[PDB]
Amino acid sequence: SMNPPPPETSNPNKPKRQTNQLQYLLRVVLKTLWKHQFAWPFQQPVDAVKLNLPDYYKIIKTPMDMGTIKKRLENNYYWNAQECIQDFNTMFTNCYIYNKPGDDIVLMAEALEKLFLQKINELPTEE
Ligand SMILES: CCOc1cc(C(=O)N2CCC(N3CCN(C)CC3)CC2)ccc1Nc1ncc2c(n1)N(C1CCCC1)c1ccccc1C(=O)N2C
Ligand SMILES: CCOc1cc(C(=O)N2CCC(N3CCN(C)CC3)CC2)ccc1Nc1ncc2c(n1)N(C1CCCC1)c1ccccc1C(=O)N2C
Ligand SMILES: CCOc1cc(C(=O)N2CCC(N3CCN(C)CC3)CC2)ccc1Nc1ncc2c(n1)N(C1CCCC1)c1ccccc1C(=O)N2C
Repeated sequence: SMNPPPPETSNPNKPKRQTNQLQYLLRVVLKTLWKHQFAWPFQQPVDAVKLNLPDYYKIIKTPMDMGTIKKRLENNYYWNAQECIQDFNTMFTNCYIYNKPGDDIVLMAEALEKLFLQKINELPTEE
């Protein structure tokens, strides 16, 4: 049918702060996941029209992708790291909800999720 608009990435009304955990999410976590061999399906919103997936946004009501996460980090959209971590987790969960277990895209998401969790384990202390 029609794609929804992409998620909001800037909000001038939200308060802003720069923290070492948010800097780490952008400069280490997002950077490492972006370069992974399986990252390319997750680098932009699902274009359900072009990909012939008419029921995608009937099922997935909280879409998320790493292009949006990158922009949110750049625009200081997040006040804390947990908000950004939730967005990565939403991205993976959407893939698991929509696709059959064991599909190619699920294996790709599972590999990215494993790497993501390894990097979140090394999240620096707030300081
Ligand atoms: C920016 C580029 O975008 C994409 C491009 C191409 C592409 O090169 N061609 C080539 C082969 C084509 N033929 C048609 C006949 N056919 C039986 C075989 C394939 C299709 C179009 C494919 C998928 C893309 N983009 C995507 N974005 C999120 C997802 C996503 N694909 N996959 C795929 C990525 C690789 C494995 C699955 C999903 C596919 C279906 C449902 C959900 C999801 C999903 O969850 N995600 C996250
Ligand atoms: C947009 C759709 O995308 C793909 C679809 C399918 C597919 O049949 N499903 C998967 C989705 C299934 N749903 C899941 C949700 N549920 C509710 C309903 C059921 C239905 C059927 C397979 C591969 C895809 N996407 C792809 N994108 C680039 C590549 C690519 N496949 N191929 C294959 C395309 C055909 C030959 C090989 C590659 C495979 C391995 C390595 C590289 C490449 C490669 O080079 N390219 C360019
Ligand atoms: C070197 C092996 O290679 C692959 C193997 C297999 C595989 O299990 N077979 C196939 C061979 C079978 N023999 C052959 C004859 N013999 C006598 C008996 C056994 C056994 C079973 C699947 C995909 C492969 N190769 C791949 N190359 C890039 C990509 C890629 N798969 N994935 C998948 C890998 C895991 C996650 C998804 C992609 C899939 C769809 C779209 C894009 C991409 C993508 O982005 N990349 C980077």
